[PDB]
Amino acid sequence: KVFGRCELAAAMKRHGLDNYRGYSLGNWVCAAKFESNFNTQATNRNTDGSTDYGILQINSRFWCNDGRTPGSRNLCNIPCSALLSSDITASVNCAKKIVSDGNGMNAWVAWRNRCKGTDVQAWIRGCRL
Repeated sequence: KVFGRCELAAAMKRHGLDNYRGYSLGNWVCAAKFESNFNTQATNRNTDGSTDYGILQINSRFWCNDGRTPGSRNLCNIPCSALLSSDITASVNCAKKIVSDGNGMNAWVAWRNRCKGTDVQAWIRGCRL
């Protein structure tokens, strides 16, 4: 499912991400835009052999089980395929854990390079929230 900007904003807010761990909604929407272009089915493979999955591009080396990333962890305790669903609950539950891990949103490389320090408020402009 390719989410619409405001559509996602609403879903994220509903799932308790606005101001989660001190990060305003604009940060979460900007991170999704740059990580997957709002596509829940996005997948990207890394050189280490791990893969990133979904809307938030969560990594198989540490967060989910994809059965093909030897010696990796499954901190979110879910199969990576669960992160590709049209329903973002699993992706959100897992993101909450990641963001609380010590590095904040820096865990998302697109966030650090394209969202961090920008006017993230722009990503929620005109949305009925």
